[PDB]
Amino acid sequence: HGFVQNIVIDGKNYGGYLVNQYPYMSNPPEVIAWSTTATDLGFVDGTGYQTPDIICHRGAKPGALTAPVSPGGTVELQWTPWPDSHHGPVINYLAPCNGDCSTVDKTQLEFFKIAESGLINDDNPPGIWASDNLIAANNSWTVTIPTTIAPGNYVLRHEIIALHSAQNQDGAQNYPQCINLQVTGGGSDNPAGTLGTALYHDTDPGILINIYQKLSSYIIPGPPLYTG
Ligand SMILES: *[C@@H]1O[C@H](CO)[C@@H](O)[C@H](O)[C@H]1NC(C)=O
Ligand SMILES: O=C(CO)CO
Ligand SMILES: [Cl-]
Ligand SMILES: [Cl-]
Ligand SMILES: [Cu+2]
Repeated sequence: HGFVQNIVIDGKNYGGYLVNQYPYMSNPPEVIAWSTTATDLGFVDGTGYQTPDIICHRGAKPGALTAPVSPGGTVELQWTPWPDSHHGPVINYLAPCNGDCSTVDKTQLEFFKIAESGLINDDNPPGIWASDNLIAANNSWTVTIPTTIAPGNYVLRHEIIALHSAQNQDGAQNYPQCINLQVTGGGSDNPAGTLGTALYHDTDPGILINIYQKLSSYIIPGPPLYTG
């Protein structure tokens, strides 16, 4: 359980969608982060992978604001403290807005994977995962926006999948957090995109999995990494 509380770009903080404060207001502020209804700080499980909730979390609506990123620039997402028990991959996707991200129909977004990290070491099962790397970085993740993609407005969909209950059907816990970016630079690629509702299925080999046994490999879920 947790959420993204802050985003660092170009030497400043963009405040996140503080899901334990803003939902409790009739007049919340404008941010780059999407609003959600996930006030339990929880997850979308396999029962929701083909509902709109998987796209940018439960009841999500676009952020009003969009943050500019320098060409090949970094986006640092700062989480609430991630529990060590919640072992799993950290995955990052972009989808183009083809206009202002604030007015997009989330159900039409087509995501391409720009980064993935999974099982890092398995010397002592359940081992050390991308989520443990995030904890070791003081609950921060660094995303480099590719230089080879077409610039424009994009949704960044940044996600932890916790696997501590993933040996039973619909036990994996997805934690997607979306923010609006203005990608800048000289790139041209328009990568093949996947609908949010086709990213994951509740029987995928990296989703329905017992992490407590020795693993020889881990197949990171979702469509193939874009490498440009
Ligand atoms: C994170 O930073 C704090 C100090 O602000 C430090 O005490 C702590 O050990 C750091 N955590 C890790 C895992 O490096
Ligand atoms: O999430 C869990 C308890 O915190 C296990 O399913
Ligand atoms: Cl609730
Ligand atoms: Cl922690
Ligand atoms: Cu949790």
